[PDB]
Amino acid sequence: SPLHFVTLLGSLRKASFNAAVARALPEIAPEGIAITPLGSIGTFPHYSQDVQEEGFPAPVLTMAQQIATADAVVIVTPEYNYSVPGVLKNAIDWLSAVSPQPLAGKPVALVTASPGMIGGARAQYHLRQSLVFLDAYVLNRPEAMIGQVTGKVDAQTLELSDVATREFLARQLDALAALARTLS
Amino acid sequence: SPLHFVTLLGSLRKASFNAAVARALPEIAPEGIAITPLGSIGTFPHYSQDVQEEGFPAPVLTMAQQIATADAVVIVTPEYNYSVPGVLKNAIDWLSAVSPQPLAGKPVALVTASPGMIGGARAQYHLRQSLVFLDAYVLNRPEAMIGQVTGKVDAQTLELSDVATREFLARQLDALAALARTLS
Amino acid sequence: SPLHFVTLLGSLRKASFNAAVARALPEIAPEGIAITPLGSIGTFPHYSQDVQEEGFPAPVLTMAQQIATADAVVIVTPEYNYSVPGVLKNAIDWLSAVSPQPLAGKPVALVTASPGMIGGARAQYHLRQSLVFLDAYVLNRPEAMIGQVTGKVDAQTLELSDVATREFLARQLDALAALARTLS
Amino acid sequence: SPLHFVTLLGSLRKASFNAAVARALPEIAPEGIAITPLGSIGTFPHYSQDVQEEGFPAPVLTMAQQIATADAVVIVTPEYNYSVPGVLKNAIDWLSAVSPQPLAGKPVALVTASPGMIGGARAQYHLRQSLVFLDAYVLNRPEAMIGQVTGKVDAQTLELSDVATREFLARQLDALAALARTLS
Ligand SMILES: Cc1cc2nc3c(=O)[nH]c(=O)nc-3n(C[C@H](O)[C@H](O)[C@H](O)COP(=O)(O)O)c2cc1C
Ligand SMILES: Cc1cc2nc3c(=O)[nH]c(=O)nc-3n(C[C@H](O)[C@H](O)[C@H](O)COP(=O)(O)O)c2cc1C
Ligand SMILES: Cc1cc2nc3c(=O)[nH]c(=O)nc-3n(C[C@H](O)[C@H](O)[C@H](O)COP(=O)(O)O)c2cc1C
Ligand SMILES: Cc1cc2nc3c(=O)[nH]c(=O)nc-3n(C[C@H](O)[C@H](O)[C@H](O)COP(=O)(O)O)c2cc1C
Repeated sequence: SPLHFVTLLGSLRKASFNAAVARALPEIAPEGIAITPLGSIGTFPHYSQDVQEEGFPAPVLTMAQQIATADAVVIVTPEYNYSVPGVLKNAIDWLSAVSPQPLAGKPVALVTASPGMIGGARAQYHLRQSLVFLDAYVLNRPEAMIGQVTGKVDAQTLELSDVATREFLARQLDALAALARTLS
Repeated sequence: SPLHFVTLLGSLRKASFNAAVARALPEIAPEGIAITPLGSIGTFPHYSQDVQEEGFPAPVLTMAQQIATADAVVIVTPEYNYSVPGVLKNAIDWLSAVSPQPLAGKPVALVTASPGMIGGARAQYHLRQSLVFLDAYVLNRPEAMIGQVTGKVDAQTLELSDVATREFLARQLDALAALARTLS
Repeated sequence: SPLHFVTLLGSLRKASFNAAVARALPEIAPEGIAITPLGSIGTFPHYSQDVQEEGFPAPVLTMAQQIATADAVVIVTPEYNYSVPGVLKNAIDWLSAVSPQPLAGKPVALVTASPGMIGGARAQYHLRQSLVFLDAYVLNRPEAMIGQVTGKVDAQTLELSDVATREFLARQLDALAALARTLS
Repeated sequence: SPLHFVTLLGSLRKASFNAAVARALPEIAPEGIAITPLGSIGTFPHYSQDVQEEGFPAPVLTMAQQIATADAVVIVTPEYNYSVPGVLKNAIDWLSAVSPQPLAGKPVALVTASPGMIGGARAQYHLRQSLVFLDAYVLNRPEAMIGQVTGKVDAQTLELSDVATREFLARQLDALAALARTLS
């Protein structure tokens, strides 16, 4: 039976390593899994309750409905200052205020890429804490931290070339698929 | 000898309880301490490395220089989804990329206000982790979590009326003043 | 279909409020749920790989199987120094080293109690980070933080008296029960 | 002016890599710094308020005064289950209950070692949260995470061999020394 995962990207720069990792997921997705990207978090305005009462920003509603109708979400993000990038958290913040709230009961897998060796590990646990509050089911195993990403995605092609990393993510995706089927 | 603290506000809505708490600090500041607000984090664009290379946004540079020349910073913010509001973290993110980086060696005190009983405690530790990376010296004691804030700031005047809360913050400010003098 | 939960207690003192809360769970468990206590974490020696090479202590293996054969685990602990009590973390440390590891795939609900306003919340999230590594499924909703436990447990009888708190714990158990059934 | 640091060790096994790292510190300490070990955390019984009412165990009071009279403390610990080892947290628990509490105002540097890529980083931040409550000053920079410690300690002699790692630890000590002098 087919499944549909959507990806939420936490960096906005064109040469983003995390963007490259994210773009490789539809190509990597195992059989019975289709993966499409969500809109950019950059079209979102800063969360404000004054702006929310004037009406929810359109791209917020679009992402929410895309998340709600998907079987799982894969969040692919860098780590900024030992935590999650504000831009990404601002998106999570908009989604949390949406009714009904899209991440409740939603299987989610985390992927972080970094040039350093920690591979964005610190952000993941900060992100998990937020996701607890929204009642998402976040994949425990396996965890995907991609350190030393520069030697794993080639520049000017901005493609995830590393076969080992590619295989690793493909098995994470399978583990997320087992999770969404366990809760269905 | 006089001291100068600047305040960074984490909510953007007019009726923000945290804004009310922040506005009460110059009035509450003990003798030998002057407190001024910083610019809004809402004028900041989302952090992007592509935008940074085109030049630092003006209000980012203004806030950085205001932070660098101050004796301490007081961050007054709500808690969003068990963490720090993305908008605020986006600001921290911009400041981290500034050279020289304004929060290094900077005494900082945290204040959180919330209608619930936890009083924004969860955000504070997430924020502390980010501040470690930027080498800020964050006040350990006393901690300021204002739960049940609705009964402590009156509506339509948006003023921190609570005398007990006011006194508490005034002694926190004194504790931050002792910290900035210990490291000078 | 009946279910069997086990409780893990994080405090060692006779007059523990968290213990009173734990003792109340068998009595509060809804229809179709039986809840039994685990052994004291106080019989465990400090974790050491040297003590492990010579063999797992009997009470560690006992707790491991009781956890394994149970449908869910309920952890009831105070908060020590903004984190989890070392003695309780020590028990978690012992269990994690057991093969096969008992908490893998194990539905878990957390309950924390404190005389303070925070109600042991800081401990719950630190504990959640450890439980991710052990691939346990920790109940996201509802969360049980019991603040001001002092006026919620009758003294000299050490019984959980607050009915509102009591019915609350029963709603969590039903949710934990729902989680265990979703993962079977 | 001379300074005296004490080391707190988080592992109990004879062949501990973190122990080897701790043993190297007196030898690596720059001019004007003397570093002595504290007693084993393994002599401490599990924390209990009942065991405390009958009196603080002698080795807890011993560690407390050694910490008190020392200019700084260096904590060297592995990471257990994405957090701090229970046995080490247990020692922290005992110390926090001592009056006067030894870590108040105490300059502290953290060092963690792991065979893995993460180098015990997750433990450091959990530990930082506890240390905020105890009003210790934890060195922000530089941070010492020793990953792949296996190829950095000579086997059969259990000595810290990596010179790059060794000089690194000496740069932290100088920074810890600078912090202790800024707060005198
Ligand atoms: C403001 C800022 C904060 C950062 N913080 C961290 C960090 O805390 N830990 C880390 O390993 N890398 C950190 N980095 C580096 C990023 O991991 C690296 O720039 C990465 O390539 C950015 O992600 P991207 O390529 O998808 O844009 C930070 C970078 C920036 C610009
Ligand atoms: C998106 C969002 C997330 C929130 N998350 C939390 C939370 O995690 N914990 C909490 O106590 N309150 C939370 N709140 C409630 C705020 O604490 C409350 O709205 C507060 O008044 C907002 O701060 P302000 O008054 O300064 O704007 C959240 C509110 C919003 C809109
Ligand atoms: C070593 C120690 C650390 C503590 N740390 C905290 C804490 O971080 N936060 C808190 O709210 N209470 C803290 N407490 C207070 C406990 O919540 C209180 O002792 C509680 O009654 C203990 O739980 P119990 O009754 O089940 O033994 C601490 C107590 C001790 C002895
Ligand atoms: C119970 C237990 C939990 C562990 N948890 C982690 C962990 O979370 N992260 C990690 O990188 N290593 C973990 N390890 C592996 C240790 O880093 C490894 O055993 C290390 O050599 C122990 O430090 P030591 O040599 O000083 O005793 C764990 C080991 C044990 C026994």
